[PDB]
Amino acid sequence: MRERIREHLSSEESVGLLFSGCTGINDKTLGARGGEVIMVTSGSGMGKSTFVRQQALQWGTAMGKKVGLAMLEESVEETAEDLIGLHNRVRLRQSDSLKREIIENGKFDQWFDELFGNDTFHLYDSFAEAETDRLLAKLAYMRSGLGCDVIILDHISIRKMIDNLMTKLKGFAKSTGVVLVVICHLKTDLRGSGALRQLSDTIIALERNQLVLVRILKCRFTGDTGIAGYMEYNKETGWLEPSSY
Amino acid sequence: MRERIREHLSSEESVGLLFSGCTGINDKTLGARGGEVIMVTSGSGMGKSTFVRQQALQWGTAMGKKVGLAMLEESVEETAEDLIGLHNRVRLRQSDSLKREIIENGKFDQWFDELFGNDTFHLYDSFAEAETDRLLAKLAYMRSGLGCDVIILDHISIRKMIDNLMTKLKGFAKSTGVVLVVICHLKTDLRGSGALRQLSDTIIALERNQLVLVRILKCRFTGDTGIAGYMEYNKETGWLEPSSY
Amino acid sequence: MRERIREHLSSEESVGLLFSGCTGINDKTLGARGGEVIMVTSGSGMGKSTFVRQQALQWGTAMGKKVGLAMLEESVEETAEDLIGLHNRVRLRQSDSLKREIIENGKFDQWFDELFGNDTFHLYDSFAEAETDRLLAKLAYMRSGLGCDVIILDHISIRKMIDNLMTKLKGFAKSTGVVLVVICHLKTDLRGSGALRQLSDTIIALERNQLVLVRILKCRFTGDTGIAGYMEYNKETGWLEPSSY
Amino acid sequence: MRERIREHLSSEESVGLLFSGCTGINDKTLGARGGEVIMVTSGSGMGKSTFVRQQALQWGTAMGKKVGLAMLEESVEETAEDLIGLHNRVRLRQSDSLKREIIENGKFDQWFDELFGNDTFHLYDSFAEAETDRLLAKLAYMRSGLGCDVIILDHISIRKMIDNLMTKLKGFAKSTGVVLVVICHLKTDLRGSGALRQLSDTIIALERNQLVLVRILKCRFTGDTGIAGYMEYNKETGWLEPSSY
Amino acid sequence: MRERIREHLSSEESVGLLFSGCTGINDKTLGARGGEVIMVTSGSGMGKSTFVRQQALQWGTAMGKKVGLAMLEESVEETAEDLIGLHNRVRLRQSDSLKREIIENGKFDQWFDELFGNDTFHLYDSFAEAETDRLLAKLAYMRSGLGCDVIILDHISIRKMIDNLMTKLKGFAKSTGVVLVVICHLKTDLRGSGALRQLSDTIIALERNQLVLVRILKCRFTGDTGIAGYMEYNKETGWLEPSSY
Amino acid sequence: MRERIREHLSSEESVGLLFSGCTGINDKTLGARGGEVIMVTSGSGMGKSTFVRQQALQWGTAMGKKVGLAMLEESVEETAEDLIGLHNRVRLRQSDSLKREIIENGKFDQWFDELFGNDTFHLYDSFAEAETDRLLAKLAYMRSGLGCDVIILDHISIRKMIDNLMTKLKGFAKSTGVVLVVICHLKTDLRGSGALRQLSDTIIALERNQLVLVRILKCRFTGDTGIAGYMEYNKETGWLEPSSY
Ligand SMILES: Cc1cn([C@H]2C[C@H](O)[C@@H](COP(=O)(O)OP(=O)(O)OP(=O)(O)O)O2)c(=O)[nH]c1=O
Ligand SMILES: Cc1cn([C@H]2C[C@H](O)[C@@H](COP(=O)(O)OP(=O)(O)OP(=O)(O)O)O2)c(=O)[nH]c1=O
Ligand SMILES: Cc1cn([C@H]2C[C@H](O)[C@@H](COP(=O)(O)OP(=O)(O)OP(=O)(O)O)O2)c(=O)[nH]c1=O
Ligand SMILES: Cc1cn([C@H]2C[C@H](O)[C@@H](COP(=O)(O)OP(=O)(O)OP(=O)(O)O)O2)c(=O)[nH]c1=O
Ligand SMILES: Cc1cn([C@H]2C[C@H](O)[C@@H](COP(=O)(O)OP(=O)(O)OP(=O)(O)O)O2)c(=O)[nH]c1=O
Ligand SMILES: Cc1cn([C@H]2C[C@H](O)[C@@H](COP(=O)(O)OP(=O)(O)OP(=O)(O)O)O2)c(=O)[nH]c1=O
Repeated sequence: MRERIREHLSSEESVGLLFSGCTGINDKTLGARGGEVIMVTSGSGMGKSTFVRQQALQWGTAMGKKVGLAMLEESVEETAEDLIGLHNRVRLRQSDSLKREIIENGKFDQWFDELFGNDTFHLYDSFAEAETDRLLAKLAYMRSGLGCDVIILDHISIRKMIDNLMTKLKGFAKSTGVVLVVICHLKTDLRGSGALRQLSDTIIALERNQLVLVRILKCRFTGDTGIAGYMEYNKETGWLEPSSY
Repeated sequence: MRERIREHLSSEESVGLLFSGCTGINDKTLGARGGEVIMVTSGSGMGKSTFVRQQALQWGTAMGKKVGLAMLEESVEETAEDLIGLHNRVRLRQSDSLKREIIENGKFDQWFDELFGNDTFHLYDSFAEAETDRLLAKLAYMRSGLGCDVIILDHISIRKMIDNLMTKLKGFAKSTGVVLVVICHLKTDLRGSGALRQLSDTIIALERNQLVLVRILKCRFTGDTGIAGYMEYNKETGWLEPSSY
Repeated sequence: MRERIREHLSSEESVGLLFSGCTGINDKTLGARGGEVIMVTSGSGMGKSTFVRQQALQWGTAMGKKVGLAMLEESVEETAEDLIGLHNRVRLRQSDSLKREIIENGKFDQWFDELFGNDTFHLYDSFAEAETDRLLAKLAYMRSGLGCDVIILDHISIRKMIDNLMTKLKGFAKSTGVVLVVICHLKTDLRGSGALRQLSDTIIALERNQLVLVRILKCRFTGDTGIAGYMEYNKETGWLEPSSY
Repeated sequence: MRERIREHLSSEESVGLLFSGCTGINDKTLGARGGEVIMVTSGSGMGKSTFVRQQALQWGTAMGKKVGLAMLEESVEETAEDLIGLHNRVRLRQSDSLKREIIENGKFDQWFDELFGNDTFHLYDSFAEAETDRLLAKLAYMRSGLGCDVIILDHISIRKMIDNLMTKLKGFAKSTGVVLVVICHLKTDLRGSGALRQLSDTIIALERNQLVLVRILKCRFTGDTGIAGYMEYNKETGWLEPSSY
Repeated sequence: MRERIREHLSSEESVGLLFSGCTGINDKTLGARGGEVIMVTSGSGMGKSTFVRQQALQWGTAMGKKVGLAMLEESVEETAEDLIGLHNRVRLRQSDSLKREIIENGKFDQWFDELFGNDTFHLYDSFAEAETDRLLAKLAYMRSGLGCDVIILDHISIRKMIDNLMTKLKGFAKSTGVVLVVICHLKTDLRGSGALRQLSDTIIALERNQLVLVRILKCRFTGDTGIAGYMEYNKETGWLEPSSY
Repeated sequence: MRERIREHLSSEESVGLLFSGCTGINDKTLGARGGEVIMVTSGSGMGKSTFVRQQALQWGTAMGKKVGLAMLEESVEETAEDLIGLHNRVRLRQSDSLKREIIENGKFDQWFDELFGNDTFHLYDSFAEAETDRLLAKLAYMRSGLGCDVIILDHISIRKMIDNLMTKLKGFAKSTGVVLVVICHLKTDLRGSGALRQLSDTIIALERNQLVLVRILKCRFTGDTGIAGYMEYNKETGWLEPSSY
């Protein structure tokens, strides 16, 4: 047992992929570990995607990880546009001028390669179809075929479709060891559903004004729950910034 | 993806129909885009119609757009009287004298043609009936038949009638691409209802003394919320003017 | 529409029954129109009845209108005594001498006929009962049977009794087209209640020393709010006079 | 109505019990009428009791009225001593000599009968208890049993005790028609309380040096407010005298 | 009978193994007696294992008892890691640093012997198989072969598998006299099942925030039910502490 | 018939052995009559034995009756321990201290004689065997040989064993005239079985929290059914007390 415990002790990965922008989030969660399902939820337009996109950007950019992004709702161009702006600390969607200037400028192309030139980000859309298996098959490919370290499922809104999917999702993450982050629409802990709350390893909720409050609704590994801290959205750069609240 | 993003970038219309009279409204919203539902709300007699009528006037007059106006509460003559006065910076309803003077003067007729002579404004009333489909059918006609760029629904007060209508309205706007502005009576964000808040793309609220404060309660496209600025109602011209508050 | 607007323009009555004694009141309200409910409120003993009685006197006396007066609190003799004095610029209630002198003098009778001789004023009391319908039935009779142009309800103090009554009152005024002035006891805009503020077309508030300030809390038709002006109560004649404040 | 108004006119009592010592008080109030509650207030030691006692003396002495005096704070002997001195234009309480001289002199007894010999004054004390009903029952007896025309409640200082009492007091005065004068301690109009200000028909306030200023804070019947005049306290006779201020 | 009762009285063990960390738990239960089945239940991640592990630690450490721990879900290394940390008031699983530091430090080995050096704790895993008898045979061995005073079954979630097992478990405890604590997952009293509630001698439920509330759902021996008290989880030491709620 | 009815009237015993601790139980049942079978049922650990033991104590102690107690489940020492504690308003089983203190104290012996010194209570156990006749023979002996007035059968849980036994029990009670109280385990009226419900003359059910509610499910003699009242268990004395629910 002794030797058995020892190697067990020296082989265990407690700290996963560290989160960014929110001082305290890593304290209460110790980052994202492989095989876990992170659920990021909140009200519509409350900043779910931004937050996740930001994590994706850092992970694939600074942590040198391969990030797959599966979009159920929006298109790849939309997602790409968002990452490019984010990466360049500008909001392409808000500036008809910038979009136009950047294309003739040659900065678009320069920006495109400086981000997707490498084999780091894998964006997939067209899952418009309500079939889970079709979805799991693509996810499994992103993992195995493209070697994605992290897979972001954007998004899901609260039957078996969700129940069974959540159970399939959790199964896929646990067996492969990839980090699966799922974005779910909440229209508190109960605000979700059975499997949603149950299968998810860590649940993060963003709250706003009615500055974003980052609440850790659940973290199996750590058990440390409560509010991790606050973030301040930069309307000019589109980045969620750490706050002094 | 590259070419896919590029054309996507160069084909996207971020800035819609610009609003008028309130310095800052366009900052936080970037105007009214086609396919979106703009909700303008506030207390009764707080200036909702005036504000909307003003936007209508400029859109159809200066922006060279076709504006359809569907009145649920008041008559076409009433609406026409309002636009004519507005257009002529006078308040016809307040002056028994002006009304009388303008008719024999010949200015009425001159005013009438100089405004409705063209095929720009389309006023429709008699929707007194509480039937949605009867209403949607007329709206669809204003869009297709009369080629209206903007449709103003005046008005609605806070069931399914509103819920289902809001969902029908939003469906009609999104599929056709017309700009649908709806005026709703509020007797804050919650001050409305589910679909009311949910389906509406941009929600504008006017506040007064208890000078009008223009608050942007919600803007999906931009996410930029808060107070856009102030306006000053001209009791002599009936126009809401930009303020130096 | 053109012809439709025209006749609409030449048929609309913007200026109603003009008020008296307060320079500016007509500016911000354009008088009292038929079908509207005018609410006159203020603190107890602040001059509500006097003000209304004065308007009644002029309307029925100079404007050649038929005025019905329904008193909930006081008796007809009391009301008559007040009008007679007012009409004769003397305060009967304050002078035991005058009352006595006028009766033997023969001036009482001369005063009585010179005021009520004609079919212009209709005073009704004994509504001591808290039943609305009993009240509405009498009002409707004053309108139809006695052809009253203006009906003054004196008085009401701030449930459904008031809520439902206000809604019944407003219904009666709107459908008949009579001018209904209601006197309400306030123990600002909120100082009242839902229907009270809501159904009332124009709300006038009198303010005193803690010379009477005439504040226009609300005017649907005009929207012109604020203080209309000042009046000076004549302790010798009992008349509220226009001031030079 | 005519005959109805006439008799109404010839039966109405405008002028009540006239006040004394202050030239102008009767002008702005027309005296004390039966069924009304007169409130006399001011700072402690400002001359409230003296003023009231003086009115009592004249009413019961010259006006040939029956005056009941209910003392909550002091004793009957104290009150009697005060009236006797007042009546004899001397201050018994200030002169150990006079008190002693008057008793052996035989003037005490002569003074006692010449004042209380008759059935005009009714002094009652021992209401030390904070029970209203116990108090109302005594008051009602003074009215009915002893036929008191005027009842003076001395005193009250500013809950429901006061609120409910004021409402009970006003009820008792209105239904019986007695004149009820209440002395209240003020530690302006607001200086009192709800019912205090509300139920009281006439409110008199005495002001001094920081010669007594007599201010009429409120008079329902007349509406005539403001300062009625000035009085000059005679430190030798204890009488408040009319002034030439 | 007398002598029969006497010795009966002087031979009966009312107070069993005292619990720790929760002031009041022993009051309502009088500890854990041999032959009884203690059921500790609550929601997943609510602190069941910690609580039980803590009791185990004290029993085997301070009470000088032999504690067998049978883990159905997790491994021995995991369990050992937990006890070692607990014993050393540190959370090994949360600190990649501590784990690493402790191994080279030599503190691991020192910690290992200072806890398992003796023959006090007996950890057994690999019961992954759903066979009861295979399970009962191991338990019986832990009792007889290893002389375990207390056996902790971790864990069971709510057929006959549970029904029959619960009946086998209770049979084993009653006949041997060992103290059997079973941890069951609850997804109130009914929240369990027939045998679960029936065979269990004492049922403890932990409740948290939607500080841990310790509720005694059932205690045959004592009958004393209700909430025993509160505990406060120390996120730094991993120990559940007694509270001042 | 007359004389026949008369003596019949004057010889009939309507009121039996009165129950204790529950205000109302005697109202709806009129006590326990000889020849009747009282069934006391409820959930396990719901207080059946306590309740019955209490009745036994009072009957044999205060009513001067001879009470036989036949225990099927537990031993005589256990039963004796319970009665002694009950009799001394202490819970011997819960206090290892008291048990020990009382024995050396000499209070045990004093307690033993002061309760069983006399020939009032007859406790019999060892009926562990499932034979009815063996059981009936002992019961018959307790009646005839020991002259027991009341016999308590503790206990029975819900075939013919119960059916035939219930029929034998009822036969024994009816023919001898003893009062037979039987305690049955219920795992409403139907909650039992044929003979159980049928042969039993009076059925009492205790209900608790999911303070004990005493429900009279059946009373042949009286027919008066429903809830008799409430009792409050004293965790310190072990006595069920009458409540103020
Ligand atoms: C957090 C935040 C978001 N936003 C904007 C950016 C986007 O245009 C918009 C939505 O942000 P998202 O990140 O898309 O929010 P969401 O993912 O919760 O929304 P949905 O229900 O649509 O999936 O709001 C702000 O303008 N300010 C802010 O502080
Ligand atoms: C904003 C404003 C309005 N108004 C007047 C103009 C109109 O006669 C009246 C109502 O303005 P509207 O524009 O009709 O206000 P609304 O649409 O919120 O009202 P409703 O509940 O009746 O639909 O108020 C002013 O007088 N001053 C002002 O500053
Ligand atoms: C305005 C005014 C009123 N008054 C007097 C006239 C009346 O006797 C008395 C009340 O005037 P009212 O016109 O009766 O005042 P009101 O209608 O607000 O009162 P209520 O609560 O009793 O219904 O006040 C003055 O003496 N001076 C003034 O300046
Ligand atoms: C008015 C006045 C009163 N006084 C004296 C007479 C009395 O001894 C004393 C109080 O007069 P009071 O009439 O008792 O005054 P008050 O009723 O307001 O007082 P309290 O709070 O005690 O009830 O003051 C003067 O000496 N000079 C004056 O000018
Ligand atoms: C009670 C408590 C537990 N925890 C953590 C410690 C662990 O990592 C995690 C689970 O505690 P456990 O003791 O494992 O809870 P459990 O046994 O009820 O759970 P399961 O369903 O998984 O068998 O929660 C806290 O972080 N804070 C607390 O206050
Ligand atoms: C009624 C009651 C019982 N008890 C306890 C006393 C005993 O130790 C235990 C059982 O009471 P019993 O009187 O034995 O209950 P029962 O006869 O229905 O049970 P069984 O199925 O075991 O035959 O419960 C309380 O602690 N509180 C109470 O309020």
